[PDB]
Amino acid sequence: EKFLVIAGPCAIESEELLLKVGEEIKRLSEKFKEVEFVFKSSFDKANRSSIHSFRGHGLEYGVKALRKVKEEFGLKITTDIHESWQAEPVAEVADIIQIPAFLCRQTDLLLAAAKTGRAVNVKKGQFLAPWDTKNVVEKLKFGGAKEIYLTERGTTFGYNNLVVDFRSLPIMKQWAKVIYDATHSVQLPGGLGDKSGGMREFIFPLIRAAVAVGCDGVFMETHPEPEKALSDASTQLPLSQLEGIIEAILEIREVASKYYETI
Amino acid sequence: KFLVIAGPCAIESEELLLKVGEEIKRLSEKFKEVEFVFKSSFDKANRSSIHSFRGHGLEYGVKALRKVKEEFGLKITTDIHESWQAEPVAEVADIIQIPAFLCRQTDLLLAAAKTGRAVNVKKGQFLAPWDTKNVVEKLKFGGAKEIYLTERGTTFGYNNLVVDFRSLPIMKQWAKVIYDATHSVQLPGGMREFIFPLIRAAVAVGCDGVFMETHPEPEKALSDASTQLPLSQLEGIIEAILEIREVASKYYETI
Amino acid sequence: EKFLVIAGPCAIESEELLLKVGEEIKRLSEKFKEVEFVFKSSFDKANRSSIHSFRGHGLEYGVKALRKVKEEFGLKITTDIHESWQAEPVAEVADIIQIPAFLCRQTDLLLAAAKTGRAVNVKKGQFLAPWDTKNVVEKLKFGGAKEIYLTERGTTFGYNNLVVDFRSLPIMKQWAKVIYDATHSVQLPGGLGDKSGGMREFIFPLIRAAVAVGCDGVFMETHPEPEKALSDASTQLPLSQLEGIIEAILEIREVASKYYETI
Amino acid sequence: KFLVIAGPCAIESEELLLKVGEEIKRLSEKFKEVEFVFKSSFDKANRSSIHSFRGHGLEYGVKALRKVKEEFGLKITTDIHESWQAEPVAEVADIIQIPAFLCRQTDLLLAAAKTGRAVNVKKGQFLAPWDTKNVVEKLKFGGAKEIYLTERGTTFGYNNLVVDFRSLPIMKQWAKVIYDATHSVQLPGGMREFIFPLIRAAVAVGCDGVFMETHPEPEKALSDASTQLPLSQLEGIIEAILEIREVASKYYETI
Ligand SMILES: O=P(O)(O)OC[C@@H](O)[C@@H](O)[C@H](O)CO
Ligand SMILES: O=P(O)(O)OC[C@@H](O)[C@@H](O)[C@H](O)CO
Ligand SMILES: O=P(O)(O)OC[C@@H](O)[C@@H](O)[C@H](O)CO
Ligand SMILES: O=P(O)(O)OC[C@@H](O)[C@@H](O)[C@H](O)CO
Ligand SMILES: [Zn+2]
Ligand SMILES: [Zn+2]
Ligand SMILES: [Zn+2]
Ligand SMILES: [Zn+2]
Repeated sequence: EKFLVIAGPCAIESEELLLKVGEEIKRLSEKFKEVEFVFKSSFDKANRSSIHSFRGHGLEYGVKALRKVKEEFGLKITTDIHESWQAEPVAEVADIIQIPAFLCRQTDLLLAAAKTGRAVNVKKGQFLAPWDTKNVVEKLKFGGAKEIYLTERGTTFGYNNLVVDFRSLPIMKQWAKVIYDATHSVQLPGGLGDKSGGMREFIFPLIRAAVAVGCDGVFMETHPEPEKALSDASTQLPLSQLEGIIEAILEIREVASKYYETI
Repeated sequence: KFLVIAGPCAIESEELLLKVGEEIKRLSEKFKEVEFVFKSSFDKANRSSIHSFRGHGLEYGVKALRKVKEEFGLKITTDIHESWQAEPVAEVADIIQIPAFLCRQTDLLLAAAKTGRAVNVKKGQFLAPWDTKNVVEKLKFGGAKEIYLTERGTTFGYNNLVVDFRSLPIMKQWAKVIYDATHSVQLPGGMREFIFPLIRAAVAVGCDGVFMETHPEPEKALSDASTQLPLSQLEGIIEAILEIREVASKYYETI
Repeated sequence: EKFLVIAGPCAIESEELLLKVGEEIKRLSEKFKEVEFVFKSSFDKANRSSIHSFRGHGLEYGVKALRKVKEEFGLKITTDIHESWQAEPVAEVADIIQIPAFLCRQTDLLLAAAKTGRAVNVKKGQFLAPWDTKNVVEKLKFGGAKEIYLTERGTTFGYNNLVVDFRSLPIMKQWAKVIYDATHSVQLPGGLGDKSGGMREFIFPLIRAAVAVGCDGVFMETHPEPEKALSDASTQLPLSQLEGIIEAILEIREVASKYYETI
Repeated sequence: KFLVIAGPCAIESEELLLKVGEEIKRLSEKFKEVEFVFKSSFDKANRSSIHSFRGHGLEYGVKALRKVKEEFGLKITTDIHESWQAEPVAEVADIIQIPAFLCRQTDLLLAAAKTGRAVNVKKGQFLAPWDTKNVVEKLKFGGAKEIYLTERGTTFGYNNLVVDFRSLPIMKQWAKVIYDATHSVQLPGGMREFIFPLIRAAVAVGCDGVFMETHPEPEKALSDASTQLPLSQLEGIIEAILEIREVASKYYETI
């Protein structure tokens, strides 16, 4: 089956940043034809730790910026919603509607996404056990979703730290396609006080583990200059490193694939 | 004075709210040293199953809560799940409750602070005690004056919550602290036998109030059946925590 | 039933330190007659994180020093063993043989302690669930122990941190008398790298919680000048604060006692 | 070369050790790029129940292990539980294994280092990856030269272990790293279905070897029956990890 790579800047800092990343993602999609690329970027960071942190330029601007990316590069789009009313307008551009991790149990939000007819990708809550995603998928199916994804992004492990329990990949695979979030799984929740931390040195090895265990895709936040990002500056992957990372997981996926268990 | 938030988890019917409201009114008259607040949700917006009980809607709920405030003169509190609900709910709710999973949703916190009402934020199971400082700041920024942080357990492995009582003194640095005695022993996706023991610990450690879900027949509750405290046991537990508090308060640490 | 207070300096830095603490503990035992005091001190810290940390002056010296405390003040004694052969010599002075937390599953050590006829106190491993102490007690009973204690000293919670799950007190009470370790439950395992850390500001509130829930005793490491201790300098309680702490828990115990559940 | 430590959990009988030893010898001849090491415990000194199988003693055990080293010429490794056992065990063991619960017992580590043999320390379920630096230092202080750190999971709530693969690159800074594929999925006080998936992750991430308990009929094993890998599946898993390693090694990070 076609491997999915969801990537893009964490936040829509501007329509310019988007076109810049989109240009590179378009180039890679032409090279890695066995991969289905989906451009990602949040029109709003509605759950920052600090009131003083960057949130975004609003739904309107964001959707417009995303529509430009899709229009200019012919790339599929995904973005997250935070309240029910946003599902309708977002669905006009987003091929995949993403549900934030803290909101994976909010029934109305899930239902709002499902009735759009668009694919839905739920970030697994840091508080959720892998077997408890079965009910999340059931809610979506009840709401009309026909294409559902569950994203692994780490689990609460003591304070300000997340651990990735790779047993979750084969467990969740029982009810939906599984995506591994390579960048948020290494972030340190509220690590820097007013903001969260992260250890970029573990992004690559954990992503190798993910494809070796077996998943249907990977999620990676990338930025031309991470150190200047308005969000996830500690975890966003340098855009120049994207191609190499993708080639690597495709290679590991291929060699490991024959051993993937039948779920 | 010491705060006691109690009531049925979900508004199964105004009828149910009135029965519980009667007992809470009685206790209110018996324990003048305690500020009672009646609680009940008009919607369980985060049930694990799509087939579980959610409620009768915001209007029916706000109505029933009004019946309790009018008939018994008890303060009110209920939780909201999306920004638009803040204004209508503030009509009856003295304290607006923020669900644990939503403790980081900026607009919900702002929408709550804007109503002018008091705001009680349930500490997310994923949150560290010191990370609540930023939650308080959001509310202050939004105009909130009466701010509460409620301890309801922290994720400890899968389908389990542990109460790190170190959180009480830490959170007290920036807000009043409430201990949720019923949800802290729940097993995500609980054991009633631990409710009382842990509530005794909370007051021995030191908090500004306790939160307890109570139902005439928990066994029949349409929500949190395994954790709701039987109505008839409420009085005894309150008397117990007041006595322990009276003695322990002498040692509560400053700031 | 008579409440137990196990206290003393973490390590036997010298026979002088022992007599100094013993003197104060003796004074308190005369005041708090409803309390059974047991003087504690390790002849060896056999599990320090660093090879460069203080261990002790040997079994011989330690036993001799402890015997002096018992002889001079008429106080019961307790100390921990690390290998089976130590149970016999230690039992000649120790009224209670303590089993280190990391060794709570070592069958021969438990058996060695039990056959001495002395009481045995097992520190619950940071890796052990409360219901799993049932088998630890079974091993001791099998080995002949007639007086058994289980000590709560925290559970692994993420890295370098311990949390106290007070649900453990009533659970363990089903099979043995329960002791709450007020000082080790707040230590930060390997927190300072070469050594562990600790937050003394939480010692008192957590001990209040312990007696409110209900236990059969408390364990507290105390030192004349904690900042100079050769071990647990971050967690050892100043000797001058001991009396006040004890009075406080006795008061909270009394008022909470009528509500203690029948196990 | 890549290390593969395998064998039956407990020395149920020299007979059993010989059957497993035969298959491991065969694989040894088939995979010359791999250094095989035969493992088995002469005593399960930390069983949860007093009524569980421990073993036939140190002498019977050391004898059987000698039979394997002599009859098949395979290197040997077994674990010790008290200092006095180091010397006698070193007579046959090429690698002395330190139990996870005992990874902080200084005298056991020193007693092991003193034998001159290689030492493999199982990382305690209570230990952080960076805390193993001090463990290595103790061994070096004791004269140890060949030092291994084995990842076997970390306490994650009650009766559960999680493998934080970030530990591999961290521990590699000061020692060779081995991934324990069978105990990492055990449920303290496990699921065989996760053994292979996680072992694939270990090699994709990068380690110096893997540890696997194998038994002709795990179902009948007197120890770790729920986690021991069936002997017949060993070859396939080894071939699989060699292939994944071959491809992934290109990306293993330096130091
Ligand atoms: O830096 P802070 O403000 O904590 O924000 C968290 C972000 O990392 C964000 O992308 C997170 O994954 C959202 O919940
Ligand atoms: O998982 P279920 O049983 O739906 O539980 C819902 C409860 O956790 C809920 O009532 C609680 O008050 C909110 O999280
Ligand atoms: O300071 P380190 O060396 O880590 O030693 C740990 C001590 O706190 C010790 O008393 C511990 O409780 C023993 O295991
Ligand atoms: O709890 P039981 O079943 O005795 O388990 C023992 C195993 O954990 C043991 O063989 C393992 O290798 C050591 O800890
Ligand atoms: Zn992001
Ligand atoms: Zn409830
Ligand atoms: Zn100590
Ligand atoms: Zn084993």
